[PDB]
Formats: sequence, structure tokens, C-alpha cells
Amino acid sequence: LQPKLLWQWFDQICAIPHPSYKEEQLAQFIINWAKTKGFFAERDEVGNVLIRKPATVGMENRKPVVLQAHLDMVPQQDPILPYIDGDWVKAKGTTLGADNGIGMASALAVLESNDIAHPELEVLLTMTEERGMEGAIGLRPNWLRSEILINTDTEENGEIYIGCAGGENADLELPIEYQVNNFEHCYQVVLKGLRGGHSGVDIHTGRANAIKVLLRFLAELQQNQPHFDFTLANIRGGSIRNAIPRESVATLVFNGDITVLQSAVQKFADVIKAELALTEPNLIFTLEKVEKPQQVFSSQCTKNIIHCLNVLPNGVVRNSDVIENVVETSLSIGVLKTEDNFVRSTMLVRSLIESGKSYVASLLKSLASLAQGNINLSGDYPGWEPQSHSDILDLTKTIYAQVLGTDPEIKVIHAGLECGLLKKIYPTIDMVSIGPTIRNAHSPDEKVHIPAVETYWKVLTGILAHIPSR
Amino acid sequence: QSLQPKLLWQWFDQICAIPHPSYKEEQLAQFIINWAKTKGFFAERDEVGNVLIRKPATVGMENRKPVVLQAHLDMVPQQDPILPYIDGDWVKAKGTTLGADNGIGMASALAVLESNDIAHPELEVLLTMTEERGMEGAIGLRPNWLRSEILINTDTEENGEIYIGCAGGENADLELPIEYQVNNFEHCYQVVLKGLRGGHSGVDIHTGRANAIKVLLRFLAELQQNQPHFDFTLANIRGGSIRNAIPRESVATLVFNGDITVLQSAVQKFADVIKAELALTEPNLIFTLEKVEKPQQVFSSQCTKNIIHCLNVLPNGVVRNSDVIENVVETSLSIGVLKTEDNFVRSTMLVRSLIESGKSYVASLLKSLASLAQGNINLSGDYPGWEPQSHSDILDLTKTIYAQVLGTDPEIKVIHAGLECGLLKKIYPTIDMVSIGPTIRNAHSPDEKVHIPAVETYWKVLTGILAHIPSR
Ligand SMILES: [Zn+2]
Ligand SMILES: [Zn+2]
Ligand SMILES: [Zn+2]
Ligand SMILES: [Zn+2]
Repeated sequence: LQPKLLWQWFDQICAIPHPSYKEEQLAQFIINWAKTKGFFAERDEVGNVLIRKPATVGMENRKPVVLQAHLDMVPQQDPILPYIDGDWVKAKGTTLGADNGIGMASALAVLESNDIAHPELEVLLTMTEERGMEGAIGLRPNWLRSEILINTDTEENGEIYIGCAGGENADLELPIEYQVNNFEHCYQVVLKGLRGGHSGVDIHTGRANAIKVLLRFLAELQQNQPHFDFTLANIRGGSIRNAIPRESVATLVFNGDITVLQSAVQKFADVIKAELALTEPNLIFTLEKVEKPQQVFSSQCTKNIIHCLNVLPNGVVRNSDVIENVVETSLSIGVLKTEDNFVRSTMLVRSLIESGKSYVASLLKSLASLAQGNINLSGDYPGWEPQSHSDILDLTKTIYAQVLGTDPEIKVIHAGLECGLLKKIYPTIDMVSIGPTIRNAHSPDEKVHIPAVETYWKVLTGILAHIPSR
Repeated sequence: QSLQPKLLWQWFDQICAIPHPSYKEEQLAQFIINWAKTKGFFAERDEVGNVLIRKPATVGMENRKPVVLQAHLDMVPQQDPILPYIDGDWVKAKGTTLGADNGIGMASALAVLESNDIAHPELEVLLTMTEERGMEGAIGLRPNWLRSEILINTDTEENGEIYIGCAGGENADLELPIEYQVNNFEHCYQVVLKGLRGGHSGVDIHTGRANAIKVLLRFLAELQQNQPHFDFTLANIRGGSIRNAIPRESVATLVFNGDITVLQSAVQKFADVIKAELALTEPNLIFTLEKVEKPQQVFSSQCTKNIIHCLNVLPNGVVRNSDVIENVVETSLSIGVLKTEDNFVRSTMLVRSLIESGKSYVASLLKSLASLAQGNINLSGDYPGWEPQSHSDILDLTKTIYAQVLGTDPEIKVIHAGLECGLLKKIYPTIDMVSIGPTIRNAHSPDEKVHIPAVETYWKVLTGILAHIPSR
């Protein structure tokens, strides 16, 4: 499969298990390989790989360039088995690692080659992008000699990213008080079959959050059906902080006829189907009898947990006025769990601007106070603000338009790239992000468009061939 | 009484002459009925006071489907006559609301009745009561009363646009209890936010306009979260003027101990943040800090904290954009007034949705908030939305005429604001309905103005439709 060097590298990248905390084997393999070619190869304290290669003949007075990619991939320690589908490539029943392995392979392909024009070259392969961007955060400053950085972590052909959102984890704990269970019945209200998505790139859509839809039901039920005597026994939903939840469950104990609960579920199921129709075709509520616990939440605890999580802000907080068709600030709750004595909600706050993040954090701290819970903030990273001017963008646009035959789109993404952290440590470096079309990253649905990788290559190499004088 | 079409404008001029604010419609209603009767038209009012006038088909239009033109009698006063004038290509009232909403539509329906040389089928003119304070007319409209098979609502306010649908609405008032303490704090200053744009809480909610009440609450919340050693409590808190207007001003009175500069700094830093965030959208936003007389009693700190945090969390703005319709907000809400009363803080909101279950969801949200905050939600003024018909022959004709008159095709939309059509279609399911009207800007605002050449284009579309209504 062409281009040989890129794909032979990707094939090799797949062979070495390299999930988001087992990066060593790949990191060491790459360092070793670099040294056998006579390339400078180093790792910083945090473990970021830096390789260097001199300018090609005739390219010596031209601005030095670092191609940057992240080492790790999402596992959602044994090797990856890929295959060619049609015009696509995918891993056998798992995440492929096209994010960010194709970018990385292309950077090494350039290093390996002897017939690609490029200036003085760095290749920076960062640690742990996918779990709190530890590499980018602890990158050694005054280390890179490059004046230009080409981040290869964008995932859409014909698009050049010049910006991205920053992020921050927020965890809400709400206390659980229990009572002895003396209720006649125990059933789970089960919600399933939602689309899901990536809580950044898909937050703009009309897609629904399963945790929030269940909480909507329970709030309405408690509000409108005061003679339905029940309390929660437990409650949960979702899987991962930055994924839109697709399943949720609440265990309910109650007195009286099961049919009362059944009817409430039905009427709500029918309402929500009317509302979501095209957007959530597979949404299903079920009502499933379960073993009766010895202890359950107190009635007051139930009301506090239901009403808190129903009011809980979720989704688009603000759309951008400055940039076109971009969410400025959002948040999403990806996991809900009932632990000993607390109910835990796991959220990712996103914004292009720092003050949008802090504002959401203010909202959550207001909610927690009303509800006598607590917010824990962690994992804060800065966004990537579009530069006022960029020479590398000018060139990247010129080349992309030559290769495609139509103009490319210049955008900022409502998700996390490392560029904000990198520009934090290297403010004078002119930065851009590109990359071929990769679908459904972070998930076992991960596909990479074959011809987009070729177009990407021609654009990459085209840019490298034409970097201007210092 | 100068401009053309004469009959419409002479009628509008008459309409302005008769004070007709949203509960003093009597004088106008009686003026219209008596006038109708002098022309030998059937003229009646129903139990609620809606005016119905009837006029036969013009010669040659006898086998054609009967039509009712509908407008509302009342205008928003935010009992003395109105003083209009011709600015440029615009008409305005002398320092007040004009009544172009819905007086121009109403004038046009009366002009048609008055005419003797405009083709039209068997005609009705329905003028509804009290549209601007809860659609009392439309709610209480007599059924099996109108003989018309087609209704043309005239309450749309944009040239070249045909509306086939609209939002329903519901008033939501949240009361939060106040507990007081004797004031023994050293200082009393007001944090004054002014200079925001404002707007209509329906049609402008999709924009990035800010809400003066919500912005203040954001400051106050952040201050209390981040400045734990700043010893203060609220003395009172207010904002806005009217439920369906986006608030442009708000004030909190704070009493506090220690240096005034601590609060100066907190405002200054927040004012700078918000100015950066809203650069484009809110260029005139100004925070000031104004010394005020020290009250005898102030809120307790627990109370101050409950009310600051409830109202920061309080959902405001777009709740959901439509999936089925392009570029239309499906569900929103807006807090339009905040007031400190004896023993309660009152928040005055309008909830809007195109669908009933969107309204009820927002209602649920609010009732969850109020539970947490130990206050109360009161719901009132519920009205249904207007769901686009699966098919409409009057739309087709409207589409054709408008395209002929304009030269380009018109836009066919559903609007995120209240029209009476939801209520009317409720009572008259079999009537084919559509909404049109001339460009009117800043209705409800004393900046209300109507574009004169638009009223002339509207006239040609109205009369063109009436001339071509098909056979029964
Ligand atoms: Zn990724
Ligand atoms: Zn990546
Ligand atoms: Zn109005
Ligand atoms: Zn109106």
C-alpha cells in the first residue's frame, strides 16, 4: 500500500503495543531506529521523543520544522491486528491507532526518506496525549530548535485547524443517606440504544445524553406523581468522561401496583421518541424486575439527587460569535456511579477561552452548594487561540489548494489538541494542524480513509518542499 | 394621513388617534363596529369581546372560498393618544410605542372592507382581544362562529417572509424566600450593570445577546465562591422591566465589611473578562459601583448564598435548537424581571417551545431548581404553538403572489415567538392558515418603527391573494 514508507511505518506502529500508558516499547524502538540512521535522538524528563535530521541539499537556509504527533492510542498491552477494508483500514475488533499513528508514521517516513526536500527537521513524539496530555504539559522548553510546528493530529481531509478548545475535568459528589428497605417492589428503569459520540466534536449535534434523559424522567415522575411512593436504590450511566453516554439505569423500590411505574415509563418513552424521532432512532426504555436490596436511599436523598442531576447543566453553553459554526463553551457528563455514601458524576468542561471554563465551573459550584455536594476540578489544559497571522498557514493553504484543486477549509475544533499546551511552552513557534480523514476515533469503529492519507502525504511533503528562508 | 395606500394609512392614522393599549381596547372596538354598521356590514362581538365583521364577495368572486383576515386590537404600552410621524421611509411614534404591531395589519383589513374596487371573496375580518397580555381574545374566541375556510393572520413583521408556524409559551414565576438580619456591616454599595442591548426574548434568543440579570448573578456567584474572606450580604436585588424583553440593566445592593477596594477590584476584573467575552455582541456594557444609603435590615448570609446560587444556575436562553426545521430555536426561556419584595425574591420568566413537551421539560427543570433552593414555581399563561400544516393551498397562493410582487421567492419560516394562530387553529382546525405582514422593527420597544415601502408591498401581496383565492 502506497506511500510505502508511511504505511510500512504504520504497520510497524501497530505491531508494537502502545496504549495510553504502555508507550515505552514504541518509544524505545523509534529511538533505536533513529540512531541506526545517525539521527540525534533524545527523550525529555517526561519522556517525549525528539529526533533531528539535517536539511536536505538546497534546503539549508530554510526555517527548521518539527512534525509533532502523539505516541499513544486509546485502548477502548497485547498487539494490534489491522486489515484493508475497501478504501479504509481498521483494527480487528478494537481501536486501530490511526489517531495519531498515521501522523506519526508520516513524520518517520520523512525521516527515513532520501528523496524528500525538507529543511532542518525535528520530530517530536509526545507522551500520554490521550490521558491528560502529560507530554505536552511537561515538554522541556528551550529544547526544540524548530521555528514551525506541524501538528498531525487533525482527522479530516481538506481541513486545516488553527485552534482548539481547552478542557477541565469536573467531578460532582452528592452524599447518599440510606434507610432500611421496607418497600414492596424493586424494578430498574433501563435506558439504552442512544447514538453516543465524542463529547467535544459531537456536542453541537442534537444527540442526547442518556444520563440526563433518565434524570428528566425521574424528575417528572417525582414532580407529577406525588402518590407514587418510591425511592432510589441506586443510579448509574455512561462509561467514559469524554464519551456521550448511551446507556443509563436507575433502580427503584416502590409501593403499589407496578403498572403505575410502567405507565409513567411508557408515556415518557412515547414523548421522548416524538421529540428525538430522527436523532435517536434506537432509544429504548425497559422496566426490569430485580432483587430487593436491604438498604435504599432516603426519600430526601432521592429528591436531592434527582433534582440536582436534572438541573445539572449539560451540552452547549455558548456558541462562538467570533468564529463561524463553532461551539465556544460546552460541558458533558459522561459517567454516573453510585458509590458507598456518594453519587459521583464525571464531566468534561470545554471552552475555546479560559473564562468560559471558569464560568461553567462557577455554575457547577453553585449547583453543588444548593445541593450540598462538592465539585472537584482537575486536568485543566489551555485551548489553542488562532494566531493573529501565520506564514505556515499561508503556505499550508497554498499547497492544500494545489493538491486538492479546491480551497481547503480553515477551522478551529471543539475538542482537545496539544497545540495550546505546546504554544504555551513555545510561544514563538508558528503552528498548524492537519491530517487525513479518520472516522470514529477513541472507539472500535476507528477507520482511516486510504486515499486521504495519500493526499495528506502530498500536502505534507509539498509544504516541506517549500518552507521559506530564515 | 398622507401616504399610499390611502385607505390603510388613513385607517392606521385613525387607529393611532384612539388610545388602545392592551386593556383599554373598548373605544377602538366600538369605533370599528359603529363604522362597520354605517357601511351596512354585519358587525358583532363575542362573549370575550373579539370583533367579527362580514362583507359579501365582490362581483364575480361569489364561488370562491371565504376568507377571514385576522389582527389583534391591542398594542403594548411599554390611556392618552398616539403621535406618529414620517421619518424617512419609516413611521414612528413621538417617544413611545407606535402600535404598528398589530395596527397596520388591522388597518389593512379595514381598508379592504372599506374599498369598492378590490376583488375579494366572501370576507371576514376578525379582530382579537388582548393578544399582548396572554392572548385572552384568541383563547376565548367563539367556536362555529367564523364562516371562513381560510385565515390570513397579519401579525408577521418581516417583508418577503411567510410564517407557517410558531412557538407556544408559558409564564414561569420563581419565588425564593428572604430571611433578614439587622444590618451591622460597615459599607453599602450597589453593583450597577447597564448598557446591554436587550431584545425580544423570542425572536432574539438565538443571538449571542446577554441577559443583564444573569451577568450580575454570574459576578456575584464568582465573588462569593472565590473571595471567601470578602464579608458581604445582599441588601436587595433587581433587574429588567418586562417578562418577554431581554434585560438591559440590573442592580444588586451589597453591604460589606473591610476595604471598598476589594469590591472595586472584583468588579473591575469581572468587567474586563466579560468585555473580552462579549466584545462584538455587547459594546456598551458598563459596570459601575455606587455608594448608597445603609439599610436597617439586609438578607441573611444563608439567604444571600441561596439566592445568589439558585439564580446563577437558573437555566436561561436556548435550551434546544430544532432538528426538523432549519435555523429555528425549538425551546428556550428568558428571565425578564427580577425583584426583591417583602419576604421573597421574584423571578419572572417566559418559557417558549414549538412543542408542548419542550415547555413542560423546562417547567420540570425550574421545579427541580426550586426544590433545591426551597422556593416555588407558579405557572400561568400557557398557550399552544402553531404546528405547520402537512399541506396548505393558501400558502401556495401566498407563495406565488409574493414571488410575483417581489421578483424573488419569499422565505417560508416558522418563528420562535408567539402568534395567535396556534390558539385559532385549536378552535378552528379545518381553516387553512398563514401569516404575513410588513417589516416592523423593535415592536414592544419605544423604538418601534414600520418600513413604508414594505407596507405598500404587503398591500399588493394581500390584495393579490384576495384577488386570486380559488373556487370552493
Ligand atoms: Zn485521540
Ligand atoms: Zn490525537
Ligand atoms: Zn407584539
Ligand atoms: Zn402582534
